[PDB]
Amino acid sequence: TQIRICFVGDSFVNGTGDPECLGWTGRVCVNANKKGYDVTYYNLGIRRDTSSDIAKRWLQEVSLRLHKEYNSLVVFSFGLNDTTLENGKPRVSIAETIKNTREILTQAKKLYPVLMISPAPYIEQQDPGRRRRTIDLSQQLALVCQDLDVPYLDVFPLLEKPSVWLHEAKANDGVHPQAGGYTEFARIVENWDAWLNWF
Amino acid sequence: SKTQIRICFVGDSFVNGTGDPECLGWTGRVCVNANKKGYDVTYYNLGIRRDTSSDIAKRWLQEVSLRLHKEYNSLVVFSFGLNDTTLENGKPRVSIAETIKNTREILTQAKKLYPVLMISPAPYIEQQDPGRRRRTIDLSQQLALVCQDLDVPYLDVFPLLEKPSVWLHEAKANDGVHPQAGGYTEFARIVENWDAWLNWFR
Repeated sequence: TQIRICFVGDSFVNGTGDPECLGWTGRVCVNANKKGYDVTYYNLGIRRDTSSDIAKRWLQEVSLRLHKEYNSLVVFSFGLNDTTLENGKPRVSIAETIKNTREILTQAKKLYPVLMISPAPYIEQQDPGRRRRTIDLSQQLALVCQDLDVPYLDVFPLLEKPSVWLHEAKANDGVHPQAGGYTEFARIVENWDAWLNWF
Repeated sequence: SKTQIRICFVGDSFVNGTGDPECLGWTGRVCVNANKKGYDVTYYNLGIRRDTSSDIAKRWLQEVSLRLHKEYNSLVVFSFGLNDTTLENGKPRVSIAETIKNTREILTQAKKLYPVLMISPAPYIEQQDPGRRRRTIDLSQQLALVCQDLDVPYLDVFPLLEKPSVWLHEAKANDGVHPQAGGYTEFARIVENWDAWLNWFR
């Protein structure tokens, strides 16, 4: 089969940090290809994207890739950057994050089969509050996803130490892991029933 | 320490890397090569299957503007035109005059904002359209002229990807159009060795 997949999200969807230039998204597509699927891989991750940034752009971008392509899938992963602190406040408030996510997922599912994947871990010396804010936000994402019958993958627990994810990020730029980290992410997705449902 | 760069590749299936089971295309491969040569690349693939120069003209500015910035090392690379020349109901999807107009508009706007490179169409042999190769070469020559008029570097991969390159062999053995890892690796090698790619900032 010939599925077209759009991956929409932030740096972690882009695979920022991976010298192999695949991210997790490229790797799960390579693996679907080995299983005899014939995947068209559309990565639409953008560095620094919040839910607000995604809400503004996703439809006009995704629609051009999936126009009259009746075998298609859209995978969203965002939220990390919403909670980044600027001038002591989140880039996007939690109310806005929820609003944004509902709006994005509600419209998306009317057009395409949709999946959502949680924020992945990020440790930041100056912001010891980030982990807690991220987990609280993730639970809000899961509630939205539950209301909308959108499968939600929580990758956070399985990418925390002892995973290489946070170690590779710390050695790199503090934020983005490399090939080993993205490989671990891809394997979580490859084991997700909602993903396996397609492949 | 590594030189950071963000690169948007804008075009059609051949930019997407359609057919490459490794999910890199030539674009991912040249980025991997840059990473080995001292860069730290943010790789933005913005290829779309079936895209013509008109599709590109309409979307490129808003998509690239979200991914590149004057504040950091940025590069946009365009490669398109094959789909313009596809015959639908007996005529090109996009007329040669329109391809030229679109290309001038795209490149003129782009070069004002970011470092830019253009790469020619790549070979496609289509049994029901014997005319395709000549139309493609004629189109490529017009793209080259626009690029020369605008001081935009143009890479002509076309003659280098015809036989004995594996490009067309892999394409025929697959879906008639899209090559696989071998062919995209050949394409990457040409780009990697291009002076303008090496000197993208010039």
